[PDB]
Amino acid sequence: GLGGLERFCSPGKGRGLRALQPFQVGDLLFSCPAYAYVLTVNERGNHCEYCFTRKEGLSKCGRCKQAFYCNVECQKEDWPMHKLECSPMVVFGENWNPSETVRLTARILAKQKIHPERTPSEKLLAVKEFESHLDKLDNEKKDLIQSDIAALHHFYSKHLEFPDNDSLVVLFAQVNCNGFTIEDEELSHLGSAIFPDVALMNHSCCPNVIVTYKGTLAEVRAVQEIKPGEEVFTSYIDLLYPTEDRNDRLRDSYFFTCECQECTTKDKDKAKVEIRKLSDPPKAEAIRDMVRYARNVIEEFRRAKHYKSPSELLEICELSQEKMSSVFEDSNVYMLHMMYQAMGVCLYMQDWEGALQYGQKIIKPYSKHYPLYSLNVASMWLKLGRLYMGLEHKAAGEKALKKAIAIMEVAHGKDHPYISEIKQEIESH
Ligand SMILES: O=C1COc2c(CCNCCN(C(=O)CCNCCc3ccc(Cl)c(Cl)c3)C3CCCCC3)ccc(O)c2N1
Ligand SMILES: C[S@@+](CC[C@H](N)C(=O)[O-])C[C@H]1O[C@@H](n2cnc3c(N)ncnc32)[C@H](O)[C@@H]1O
Ligand SMILES: [Zn+2]
Ligand SMILES: [Zn+2]
Ligand SMILES: [Zn+2]
Repeated sequence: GLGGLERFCSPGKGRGLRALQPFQVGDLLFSCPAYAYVLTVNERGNHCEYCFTRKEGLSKCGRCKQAFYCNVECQKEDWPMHKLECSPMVVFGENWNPSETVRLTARILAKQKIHPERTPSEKLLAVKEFESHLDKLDNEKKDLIQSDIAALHHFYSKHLEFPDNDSLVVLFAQVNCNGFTIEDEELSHLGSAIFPDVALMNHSCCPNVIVTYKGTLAEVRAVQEIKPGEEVFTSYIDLLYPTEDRNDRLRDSYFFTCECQECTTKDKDKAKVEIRKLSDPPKAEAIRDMVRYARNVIEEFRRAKHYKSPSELLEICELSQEKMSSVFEDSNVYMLHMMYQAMGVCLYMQDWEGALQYGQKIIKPYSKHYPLYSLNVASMWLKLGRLYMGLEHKAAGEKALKKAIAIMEVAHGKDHPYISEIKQEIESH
């Protein structure tokens, strides 16, 4: 197993991870090497396919020209996994489009063939033991899994010996239940991976640990003091949202309702859905209508980013914020969601001033809605610092970068390469 920790039966939460020794804020509980991992398509050329090192001058694979490495060693070591895609990418050309879930699942199947025995990534929980929620699958989810199975056969039949369709549905469901996104210091999506021992941890909206990445290695650090006998919890979702929103997401993606202190007390719900202090106060039904409108625009915008222009996307943000502002305060989470989306569009358009304008409005309400040590808060401070630095506002940039560092020292560790980069940004000016 893992020193100072153990697998146990968590009442009403299946299997979980329990502490056997105290952990202080910032302590590393454990590390978990990726069992299977894939670099996201849009990050190719920026990070090494094998070790995820972000570097300039990465060497391109000579055959496909769509895989980049540190050197010949990273190239060689990645070959058992890269071979699943190398020739297929050149053969299918423009038609090569398997989803990231399918890409990861192909790598799980390849790893099971090469290494059927328990790996150092499975000291407490094995990939084969993963919870699937197969019995809870509705028609919509089974149809999505069937599309994924067809893409798997379509793009990965060369090297893989497929189990029956029934075993594949269990696998795709286990991957959705237990799969991780690997994010960078700005929470930008890098890829997807399987960390079996990390997937043993249950969810809480007031977590006592944070998962970070050092290349393809997952690291688990305490963000609250943990005592012997206490269960180790991480957050599976974005904690900005009120209780109902959080539980709608947990029920849909993880088939459970959270009963943590935040979900039971609903303490932060009032400030999260802050209402304007108007002479004629807004009616209860007028609030409920705006909350319904707010959830609908969030989904409308989510769809729109796939086909609308940057100006159309900014229009949706501006127009929706205007309608919401008649009922909602600026610190309200639905206002903040649109502002964050608008900042993202500005960043893409390289409208640094516009991005800074939004980020400045988001930061204080983020600090109040998120937990004490939050990667969402650290990431926003970091973006702000980088925008300030890029726009020659060095004193403001240094202050924001140091706010990011203070959180990251706890979550990523004092010695994390990301902190060394940020300190170099402060020093280089
Ligand atoms: O064990 C875990 C896993 O989740 C955690 C997370 C969430 C990170 N993973 C997010 C990426 N991801 C998903 O969210 C999959 C959810 N699928 C959406 C709805 C759905 C659910 C079930 C099925 Cl059946 C299907 Cl059809 C569709 C997947 C996208 C595809 C690649 C794999 C990840 C954070 C901290 C954690 O500690 C955990 N712990
Ligand atoms: C990644 S697994 C965590 C390990 C899991 N308990 C097991 O036995 O394999 C995610 C699943 O654990 C359960 N789970 C996680 N957190 C929970 C919580 N706070 N309350 C109830 N169930 C939870 C749900 O069934 C969820 O889909
Ligand atoms: Zn490398
Ligand atoms: Zn190649
Ligand atoms: Zn909760």
